[PDB]
Amino acid sequence: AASGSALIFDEEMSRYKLLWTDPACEIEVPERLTVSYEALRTHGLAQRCKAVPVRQATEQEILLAHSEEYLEAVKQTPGMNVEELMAFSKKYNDVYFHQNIYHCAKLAAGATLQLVDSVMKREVRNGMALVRPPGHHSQRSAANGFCVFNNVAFAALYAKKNYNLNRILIVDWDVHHGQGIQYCFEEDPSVLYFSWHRYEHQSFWPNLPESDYSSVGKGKGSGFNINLPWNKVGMTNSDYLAAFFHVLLPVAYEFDPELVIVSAGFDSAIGDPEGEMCALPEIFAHLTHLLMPLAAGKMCVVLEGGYNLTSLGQSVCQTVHSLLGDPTPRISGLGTACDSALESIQNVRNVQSSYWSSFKHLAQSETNIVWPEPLKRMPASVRTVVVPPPGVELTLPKNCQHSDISESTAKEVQRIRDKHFHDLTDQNILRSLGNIISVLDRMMRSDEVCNGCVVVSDLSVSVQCALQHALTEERVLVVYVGDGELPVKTNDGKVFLVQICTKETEDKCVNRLTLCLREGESLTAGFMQALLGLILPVAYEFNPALVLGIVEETARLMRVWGHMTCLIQGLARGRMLTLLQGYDKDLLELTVSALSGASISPLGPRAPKPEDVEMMEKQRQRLQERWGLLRCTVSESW
Ligand SMILES: CC(O)(O)CCCCCNCCCN
Ligand SMILES: [K+]
Ligand SMILES: [K+]
Ligand SMILES: [Zn+2]
Repeated sequence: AASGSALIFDEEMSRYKLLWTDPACEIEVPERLTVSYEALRTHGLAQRCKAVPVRQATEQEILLAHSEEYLEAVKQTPGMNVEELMAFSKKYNDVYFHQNIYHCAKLAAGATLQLVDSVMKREVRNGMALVRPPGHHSQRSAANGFCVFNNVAFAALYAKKNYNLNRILIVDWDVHHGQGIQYCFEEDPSVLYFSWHRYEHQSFWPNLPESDYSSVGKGKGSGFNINLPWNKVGMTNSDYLAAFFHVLLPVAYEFDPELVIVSAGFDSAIGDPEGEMCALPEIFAHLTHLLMPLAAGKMCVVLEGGYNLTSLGQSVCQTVHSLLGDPTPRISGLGTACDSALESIQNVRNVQSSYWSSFKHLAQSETNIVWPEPLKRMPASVRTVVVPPPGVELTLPKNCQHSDISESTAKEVQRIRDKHFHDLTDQNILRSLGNIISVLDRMMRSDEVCNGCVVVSDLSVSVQCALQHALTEERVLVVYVGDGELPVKTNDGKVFLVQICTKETEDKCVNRLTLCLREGESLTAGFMQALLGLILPVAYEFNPALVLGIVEETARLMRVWGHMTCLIQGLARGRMLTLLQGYDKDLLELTVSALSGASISPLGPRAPKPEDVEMMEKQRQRLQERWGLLRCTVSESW
């Protein structure tokens, strides 16, 4: 029932700055805040967000993650002159103090709590806070790396105390390691901390041995801290997506968090002087999108780093775009991760194998400066178009609408009939072909309609008209559940077929991925592992212009179809056409709700069957040489 996105911001947090020459801190400027908000204003995103006000974090809230001694010392900084502020700043590592920074730090902390309360009270579905100073380096008794108070650490502890949450996920995609968060939740299994960061074999700041992949936590919390070190610069979109598909997402979806907090540092984007990575700002549209199915969309994005003012503004807009549900931009040129990234991904999965089900099979040997401006992202006039069987009135959300075959469209169905289906005059089945062409014409030719769902009776004729009409326009991904062959040719390079069936069928084709999941209670955990580890990696590298989902009537499927429909909307700008054979009121309502951008119910509780993981890893061995994004280990060299 929650809707809308909160944008917490206040220009007061830009009224402190570095007052002496210091090459280590010159990049942390107030302009990072003003450029970010002005970019959101230019693209119309701020106007679409609920402007929740900023407040000061109280002393009792600061003491949640900081000591009385450190709070008392920072509290005296407003009364210090420039000379005394230099003496206080050199007691810490790479951080400056201003006479207004204590005031702003309480605002940056209070802003994060305002976002947490807005999300947990269902007043908004998600939100982002544009705060300054950052926080993820701050520790219990020390300022560190431009950070005074650990804003994200506050949010997790705040949501624990005031809402009795048992599982909170923190995703730190800033290019630096948020060691302040790791120290805070080292022994806490209730707060899962994931962080990738420029490491370069401990040669990069903050040069900490505990920033490596071997630090998995301590005590009752071991396995709930996940560090992914980047040992070379220049990491690309393929490296970031490999990290998500093969490390973060498989852990996050079986952890099943009740709230997702993001340490959103954009110094991991291209052009940044600190990160020196090569990921485009568009990648953050998908990093946000792939996490939104978690915790029923309850996602609190908190700003951290980001120092290229041009790259910062573009990356912020791509994040808020996805938070508002706007379509995701297509990502081209995706392939395998580099050797250094595959090594880091390899080592993390190995050390985490003793803690998570998705990596359990790895433990035993019997099992195993200038870049182009991003395109304009615009939400469709109506997002989803539904056509139920004739005479079936349904209650649709405000994002949806029924079909009204035009005269030009009706002439198209006639010439198609008088060529391939000469003997076919069963009225309703013929009229379903008119709806398919009507929806597809509205999806591809204009930004009026994004996706749609069509209920059909005869499959082979319906899927043939759908696919052949979309091809005669570039590339279609087909995800079909059910058995038997379909009128789909995968000989050229225009179609990729994902089939989930019950009877095992040898593929012998590189453009086909057949998943034979054995019927059982663990079918939910098996499908989720194949979705994150196989289906999504090939779909993102394939980069289709349209997704065609097909569900035969003789469809277990109910629990996972919503998650697939949401996640798969990261492909093809969200343009997905779903063909459901037969009428299932529950399946159609679940399909339309996910297509319309609504939040999906969590899966909650596990571990899949070893025969399924064995089948899935055989699929990866057969396809990873063509689709490199499937690789999660370093390739063997001749
Ligand atoms: C939030 C954040 O992770 O971006 C903070 C970055 C800390 C920078 C460390 N000092 C490097 C000196 C550069 N010459
Ligand atoms: K990080
Ligand atoms: K932890
Ligand atoms: Zn950073």
